[PDB]
Amino acid sequence: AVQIGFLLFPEVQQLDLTGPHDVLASLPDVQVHLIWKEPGPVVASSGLVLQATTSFADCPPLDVICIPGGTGVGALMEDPQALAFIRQQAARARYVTSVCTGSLVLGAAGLLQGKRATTHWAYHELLAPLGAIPVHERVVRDGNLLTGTGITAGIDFALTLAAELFDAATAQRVQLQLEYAPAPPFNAGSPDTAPASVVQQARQRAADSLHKRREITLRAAARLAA
Amino acid sequence: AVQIGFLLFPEVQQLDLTGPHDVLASLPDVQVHLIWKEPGPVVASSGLVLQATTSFADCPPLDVICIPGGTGVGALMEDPQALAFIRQQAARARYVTSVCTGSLVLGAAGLLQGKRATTHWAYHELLAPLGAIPVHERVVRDGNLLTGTGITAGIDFALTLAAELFDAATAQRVQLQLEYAPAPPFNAGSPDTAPASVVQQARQRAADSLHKRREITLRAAARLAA
Repeated sequence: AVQIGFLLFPEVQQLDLTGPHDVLASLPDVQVHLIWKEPGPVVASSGLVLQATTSFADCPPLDVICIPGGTGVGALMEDPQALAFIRQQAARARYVTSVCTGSLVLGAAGLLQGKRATTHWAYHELLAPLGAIPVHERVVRDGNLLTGTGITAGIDFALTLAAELFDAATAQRVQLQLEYAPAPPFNAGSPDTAPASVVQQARQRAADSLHKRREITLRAAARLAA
Repeated sequence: AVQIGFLLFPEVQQLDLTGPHDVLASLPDVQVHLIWKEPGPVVASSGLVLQATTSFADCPPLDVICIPGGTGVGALMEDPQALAFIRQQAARARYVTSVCTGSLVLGAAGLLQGKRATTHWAYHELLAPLGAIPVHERVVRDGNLLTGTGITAGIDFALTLAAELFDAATAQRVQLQLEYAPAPPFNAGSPDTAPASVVQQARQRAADSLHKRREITLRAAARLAA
């Protein structure tokens, strides 16, 4: 059975995780884990309560690891237990993946040094201090590393993983079974397509978080420099 | 505060619910409820454990009600307590919505009689016996009823709801904050675009479920005829 693991942490953006989870859990001969320091409840940033299924110590060796984003990323970037677990699993995983600001956690773990990567548009300036080559594309692959932008990036890249782990017909069948054919009613999902007034509002609302994450990123980078 | 409620039932397809939940929970002055017979754990069809936040009896009057789909729809189509709750809330709700096979629950509750509606492609033949006018479109509106197809239909129609409950700029801001701009790597999300061999495999895998749901639908229709 292919072993797929998602990191589940307090203040996660739950859709970053629950999207790819439901897609990948539809595949045959896959076991999906929700990993935290111990099994039990973990509260997402919206208040939705999820349940971790395994601890770091009990998690099997993973074929795919996926790091979601969310408000809670800031704490995770300075959590030595979580970062050590990610490094351990990434050493042998076939795919190391992240959604949105989850790539900042990969960066804090040292796994983006010299690698092309993306992250959420409002935090993109934090990639270079973590050693990455920043790329403004929705899905960026570099070897076995996949980083994606958008709350549903993991749905799309889960179909790519399905095709590579199994075959294209299997990925197509899952897509059809889920009737997955999105059609957003607005075209404001990128700072390059949204109205300038909307971009301003979104930037202003992220400013305090960006300021705090600049400070955290510099401390994380100092640890990588040691 | 706008009151938004999702029905959370055993064997729900969790992404049908968790997608719109995360979008709508991003809006100001919204309270989101996960409703079942009592608060506590409810297991989705993948094994993911969610937590209902309120009972039928304690749920406030809702402005938006949303019925997700999943394997568990068959039991819900003959659950008189759940159907009565849906009818009660639908009487005063500004929007009555469903994702995928959730529209079959609205049908069993009598809320599709004479109404245009859609559902998952493999179960679409079950709409007419429930009194609906079947429509093969991804989102179908009839008055205050919205039915959508696809595991992520609720993400897209949540942006429409945001624009109507608030304004277009608010919906655009949420879309940008979530960097929501999907781009599936395959084009097999409809029986009209997938390869014929894939459609066959998907149809065969749904056949037992369709057979069981034909039986349930006929009993539900008999209750509506009384």
